[PDB]
Amino acid sequence: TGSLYLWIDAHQARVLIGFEEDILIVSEGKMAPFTHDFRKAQQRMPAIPVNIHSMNFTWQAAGQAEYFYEFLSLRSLDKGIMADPTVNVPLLGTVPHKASVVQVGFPCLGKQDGVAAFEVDVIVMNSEGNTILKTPQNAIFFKTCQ
Amino acid sequence: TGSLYLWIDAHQARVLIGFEEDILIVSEGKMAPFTHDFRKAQQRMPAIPVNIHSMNFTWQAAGQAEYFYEFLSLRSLDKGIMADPTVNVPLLGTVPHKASVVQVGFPCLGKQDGVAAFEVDVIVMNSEGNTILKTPQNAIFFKTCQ
Ligand SMILES: CCCCCCCCCCCCCCCC(=O)OC[C@H](COP(=O)([O-])OCC[N+](C)(C)C)OC(=O)CCCCCCCCCCCCCCC
Ligand SMILES: CCCCCCCCCCCCCCCC(=O)OC[C@H](COP(=O)([O-])OCC[N+](C)(C)C)OC(=O)CCCCCCCCCCCCCCC
Ligand SMILES: *[C@@H]1O[C@H](CO)[C@@H](O)[C@H](O)[C@H]1NC(C)=O
Ligand SMILES: *[C@@H]1O[C@H](CO)[C@@H](O)[C@H](O)[C@H]1NC(C)=O
Repeated sequence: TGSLYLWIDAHQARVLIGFEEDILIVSEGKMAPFTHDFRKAQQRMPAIPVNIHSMNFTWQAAGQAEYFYEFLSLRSLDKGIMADPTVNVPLLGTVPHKASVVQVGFPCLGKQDGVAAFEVDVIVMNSEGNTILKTPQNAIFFKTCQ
Repeated sequence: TGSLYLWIDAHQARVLIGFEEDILIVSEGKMAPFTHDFRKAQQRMPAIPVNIHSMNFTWQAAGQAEYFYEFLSLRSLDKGIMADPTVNVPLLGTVPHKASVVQVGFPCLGKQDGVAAFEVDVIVMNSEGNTILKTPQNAIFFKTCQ
């Protein structure tokens, strides 16, 4: 079975949706069932509130197999409202064996007000160079800036 | 300055060309000057002899920076003479900090006789996901099979 995990820790989840419980995105190298019908899932995703400037994701490659991630696109679609989203990790790297936090930042410029559309396109490859996991095609996320 | 190195060790070089001296291919992340005019370099490259079944390449990422390699193509163009070239490393991985040997195998089938054309297309990427080194475009190598 797969060894990859991606989740939002209970504390971060509490700050985001009010419920203090881990939000599983990938478990044992498999996308969580709520993400399969992605367009339906995006409707239950509100625009990231003004109080949140960054979000903590936790990931791990829990076994002996090596996995490589790559951020293909970190792009704001409303550059006048928010600058490009950021990550505190190199764009290309290894998924760590020890569970580690990736901080995704949403840099509202303050020179305007509104909701900024943005992309976080990431892929995970195995040691054969095959893409085994990735941000659903054409996924768009939103950040409320004031 | 760069930290990547790729070379053919003096012992392997002796077996291949008769001269016992390291053959530098990449030094400090830069392609060796003999490879710049690649078509001229390929003329000084004879078809790998019948006595050699595999070749040892030595590589290292000598610094703190992480580098990722990927074998994009390991392909025989004469499948009736030689099967696809092989490597004893995963197709996608990290360039090791400790100098390590990659064994490239040339599996002559023995069901025929002649010279087999083949490709070894490899890329090296930095932590930003940019290709910084790669097999020269359209490079072709040859293996004498009997
Ligand atoms: C560090 C990478 C972050 C890569 C992704 C970075 C995207 C950055 C955008 C952040 C926006 C996320 C929050 C959206 C606003 C919000 O409040 O949404 C809550 C959501 C949906 O969760 P929910 O509303 O709870 O839905 C029900 C699921 N239950 C309840 C059953 C657990 O909570 C979420 O589930 C958020 C999901 C965001 C990710 C969707 C898919 C990404 C898949 C990438 C796969 C490749 C990587 C695999 C790695 C092993
Ligand atoms: C493990 C990867 C092997 C990746 C490449 C695998 C290719 C497999 C094909 C093997 C065929 C190589 C032998 C050809 C037959 C032969 O006898 O050639 C000798 C050659 C040329 O060397 P020379 O004849 O000595 O030329 C003069 C150079 N002086 C003398 C100044 C040092 O000796 C050679 O220099 C061989 C050069 C073969 C490689 C050419 C370019 C590859 C660049 C890849 C860059 C990306 C990777 C960077 C990594 C940090
Ligand atoms: C995000 O992680 C950082 C570093 O561990 C921590 O300082 C911060 O409190 C975390 N945020 C939330 C909302 O849990
Ligand atoms: C290639 O490397 C292997 C493993 O270290 C060794 O057994 C073999 O003798 C080497 N070949 C040459 C020609 O040096």
